Order: sequence, then structure tokens, then C-alpha cells
Amino acid sequence: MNIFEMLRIDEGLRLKIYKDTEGYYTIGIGHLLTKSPSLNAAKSELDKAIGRNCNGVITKDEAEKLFNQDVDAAVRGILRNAKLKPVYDSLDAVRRCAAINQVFQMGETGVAGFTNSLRMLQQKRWDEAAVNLAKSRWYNQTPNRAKRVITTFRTGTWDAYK
Ligand SMILES: [Cl-]
Ligand SMILES: [Cl-]
Repeated sequence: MNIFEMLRIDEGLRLKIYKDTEGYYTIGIGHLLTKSPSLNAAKSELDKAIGRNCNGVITKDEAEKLFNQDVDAAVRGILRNAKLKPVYDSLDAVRRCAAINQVFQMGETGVAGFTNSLRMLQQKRWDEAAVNLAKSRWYNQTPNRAKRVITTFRTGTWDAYK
């Protein structure tokens, strides 16, 4: 298992514009296009990202290409955050995949206000972090996914991904 396979499992793959669980236009492998409710802004954004007139549809390759850049951006985002970097660098490789997944899903922003859990993960208080993390809108809105990421942080293994 690796980050791509884990996220490809959590986000799925769709080649036609779609609305995510928050109702926002997305495409590919969880690639958020825009928060606006105008399908047209969404398509403009898509064309701009891909580099061609897509008409709301892309290829697998284009999808994978956007996914590559998004994983990259997520990690770089972590590395550049002063509150995140130190935590991330303290974790083992499996758990680092769990950190990337959260940031890919919620942004550097979302994740940066999990201060208490961050502290707990840094101190390697797994079970404690796990209970804390569940006390969140993230877990209540997308519990099956949140459960899988939380178990990954708690155990350091890929068992939730079986
Ligand atoms: Cl792009
Ligand atoms: Cl879910």
C-alpha cells in the first residue's frame, strides 16, 4: 500500500464533473474544481487545469496527472506549515500517509485547527489522539473514511485498508 492507492480508495475516480460530499464540483480523483455553484465556473476551472476545452470530461491519464500534482501539493503544503511539519516529521511512514490523506481532504487550513490532536500524535499517544480526532465535524460528516484514517493513525498499519 502507498499514499496513491490509499487515496484512490478514499476518493474514487470519476471522469465527468461531479459534486463531492459537500456538494462542490470536483472531478477525477477528488480534484476540487470550485466551491461555486455555477457549473460553468466549474468547467472553466477544469479547462484551465487541463489545458484544453474539456467540456466537463477528462481522460484517465489527465485524472492521474491531476492526482499526481495534488498529492505533491498536499505534501509540500505540509512541509511548509510550521505547525504541521514538526508533527509530520515525527511520524513513521504509514502514519505519514494518514496525515497526507487528511490534508488532501481538508486542506492545510482544516487540519491546522486540530491542535490538540496534533499535539497528541506528536507525543505518540495513539489511542488518545484517535478519540480526539473523532470529536470533529470531519468524522461526523464522513465517518467511514474518517474511521479508516483514524485507525491508520492509531495503529500504524494498513489494516483499515485491508
Ligand atoms: Cl493543473
Ligand atoms: Cl465516509
